[PDB]
Amino acid sequence: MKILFVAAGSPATVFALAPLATAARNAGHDVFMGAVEDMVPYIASAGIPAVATTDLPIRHFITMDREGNPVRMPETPEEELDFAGHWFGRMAAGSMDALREVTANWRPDLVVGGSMSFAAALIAAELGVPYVRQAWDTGDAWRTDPAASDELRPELRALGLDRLPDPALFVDICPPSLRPADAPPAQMMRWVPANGQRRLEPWMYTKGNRPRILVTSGSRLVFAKKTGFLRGLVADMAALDAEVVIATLDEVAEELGVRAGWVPLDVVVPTCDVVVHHAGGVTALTAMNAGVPQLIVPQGGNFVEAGLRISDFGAAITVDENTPEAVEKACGELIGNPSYAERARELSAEIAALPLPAEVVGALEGLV
Amino acid sequence: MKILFVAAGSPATVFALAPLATAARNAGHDVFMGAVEDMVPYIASAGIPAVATTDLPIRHFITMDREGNPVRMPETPEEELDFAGHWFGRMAAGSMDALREVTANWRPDLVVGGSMSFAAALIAAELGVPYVRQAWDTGDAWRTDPAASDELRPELRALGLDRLPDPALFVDICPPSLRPADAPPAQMMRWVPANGQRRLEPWMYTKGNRPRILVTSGSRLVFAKKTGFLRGLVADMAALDAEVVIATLDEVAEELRTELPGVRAGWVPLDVVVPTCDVVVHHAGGVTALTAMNAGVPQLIVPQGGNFVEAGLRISDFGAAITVDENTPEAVEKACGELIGNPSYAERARELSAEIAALPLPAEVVGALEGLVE
Ligand SMILES: Cc1cn([C@H]2C[C@H](O)[C@@H](COP(=O)(O)OP(=O)(O)O[C@@H]3C[C@@H](O)[C@H](O)[C@@H](C)C3)O2)c(=O)[nH]c1=O
Ligand SMILES: Cc1cn([C@H]2C[C@H](O)[C@@H](COP(=O)(O)OP(=O)(O)O[C@@H]3C[C@@H](O)[C@H](O)[C@@H](C)C3)O2)c(=O)[nH]c1=O
Ligand SMILES: [Mg+2]
Repeated sequence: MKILFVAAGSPATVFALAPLATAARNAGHDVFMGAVEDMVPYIASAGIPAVATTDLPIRHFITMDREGNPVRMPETPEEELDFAGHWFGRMAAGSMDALREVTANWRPDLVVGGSMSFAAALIAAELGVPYVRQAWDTGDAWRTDPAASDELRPELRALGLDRLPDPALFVDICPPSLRPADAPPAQMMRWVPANGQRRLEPWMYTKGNRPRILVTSGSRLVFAKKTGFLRGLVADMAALDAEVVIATLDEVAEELGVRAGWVPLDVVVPTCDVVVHHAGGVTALTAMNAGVPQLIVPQGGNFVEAGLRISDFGAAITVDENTPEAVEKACGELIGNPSYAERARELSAEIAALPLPAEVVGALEGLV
Repeated sequence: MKILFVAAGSPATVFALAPLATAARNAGHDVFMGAVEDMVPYIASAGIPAVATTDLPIRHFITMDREGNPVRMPETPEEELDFAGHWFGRMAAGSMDALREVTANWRPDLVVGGSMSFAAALIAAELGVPYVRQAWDTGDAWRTDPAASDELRPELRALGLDRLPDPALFVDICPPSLRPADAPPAQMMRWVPANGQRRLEPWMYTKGNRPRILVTSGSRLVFAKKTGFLRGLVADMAALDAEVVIATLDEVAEELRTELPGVRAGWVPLDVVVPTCDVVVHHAGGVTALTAMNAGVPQLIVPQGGNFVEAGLRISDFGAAITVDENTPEAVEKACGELIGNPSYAERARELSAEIAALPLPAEVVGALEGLVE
């Protein structure tokens, strides 16, 4: 069958859908994946036919409303959920014309979207084909839905809807120990990494004679360009008897004797003792899946609550970026206390026991 | 488990192994794929961790022997098999130092190689781990083995071997109707395309008001750079009531835009555009042949040497293709009209598509790889 995958505006959103898209292609299905123009090379470098959904970057949708007026940034975690629903809602609204042009010429039998790829819900409703919602992290996939429904009220009213339509199938990757009590029934799936690759050098897959700490701020150029966070973290680990690796975009690495640049996370994370990040859901999954403890230093966003569930489980520590010596103390505790790695290995075993993307293809086929 | 895939020196060799490598990664295995330095971006753009096996291109291995002496190019199809075994053998020999450095630090539990990725056979024997040979086209995977064994005699002697070791498992993609009578038993697999991708434009996935002819000379820059073949084919199709698309490397398309204006030339993901075509015209490329076969599209084979010529003749004898004895305007023009006009060719191509579709999925074949280390 013809399956249209809808990613968003960040490389992590392409990576989160690449296992199921490649599994469907491997089963003989005709698969296309859509994302913002800037993300098209990431889809192509995942080996999937790529279509552009809008020529605008995430920064356009984040900083301004539909009328082009400046949007104030969130000040609290409660504000973050509403703010995300709105900018993801705006990106979805800005993606409809290109998705209509593509699906008029190549009509999919099924549409698969990520957590906040709301244009997948809308185009599937317009086409009258089943809509599959795939969680792209261990956070609640529906966590920005009320604000997103409010943003997309004109598009939803045109379809005769009052809120975002419920998917025909919900595909979840959250391991049982991290799933909330109010989580809806789902087709579970084993998350597997599918991040951007590059020529491997021996240091990437071989551990050194010292503990290794990986530091990253994600794959979003608009947030990664704020090098202050990465320089701050590197400065806070100076006293530790540890090798520090900065995993960041190559163009950001240019501005930064510390190793900085794109290092395929799935390859390097099993050689690390700690993974330090900005509260990025897919980096969080890479660490968990490899059974590696992680330090979460939240830089806003909407994964903060889900990252606190990993911390409460004991496979991570959530600290404040602006509490002196907190990053240093937490790194020492994650390397030195074996309980963090034991809980991370427990989460790795839970992920490994979930249905394979190859088996989940059968659930997509059952819908049509 | 840790699985090392070994591609060769051409993008098509990376594409031929990418479905099984991604299926193994999708099953939770740790997968690395090796190829010549020039092919490393193709592995990475297939979403697979990439290691370089040698810094030398296929041109180095094709034109010079180990002592640096010039190698004369073959003339006959019998000569082609021996020429290929010797140059693939040289590429394999030149790949051993880097594969030893990689596998000393990342020890695989299993090694999977393409049809003529002979370094996969040697590195697996050295490590003492099972070796999986995966056919990368419908041609006989073992067709260059005697000359390859001769070339790799120093490396094989060091392992106490007289010839290339037999794989622990042979994975074949050749549909039953095209398999020779002397083909060894195999784990069959459904071939799926996994070629280099691009931003899609509507013309790539939408057919026009006229029949569409795709023309290509493959993904090897050393052979694609010979633009004469592509220019020649387009000129031979001028009288036909059909649109012509040239699928070639972008750096080769740069030369064609100043030489042949008004014709579309450049990298088109073949899996996307081939179902919109009436005919696929190629240089006798096995993976293009499979793309056409799988989409149920008739194909025109205009052999430019190589070792797929015999396997392409089997498709031609089955009736899902035509091979031309000479590259003349009259033969290319006639065979084209016959592939568009006579419905039997597409009927046969759809039969081969149904045979491929009935073979075990790459996801199921992962289980056969696991059974070898069990
Ligand atoms: C910089 C860098 C990144 N990556 C990959 C790893 C991971 O798959 C992705 C980074 O994503 P991450 O979860 O760190 O955050 P972000 O890129 O900001 O992605 C956003 C925010 C997440 O919280 C959310 O779960 C994503 C779906 C979108 O990119 C690499 O493999 N190597 C690198 O060097
Ligand atoms: C130029 C071009 C190529 N491709 C892909 C399609 C196909 O997967 C591959 C071309 O391989 P092909 O079978 O045409 O031949 P070649 O590139 O010369 O590959 C050699 C010779 C084959 O006979 C043998 O089967 C290959 C493994 C190696 O590259 C595209 O998707 N788009 C393009 O524009
Ligand atoms: Mg000899």
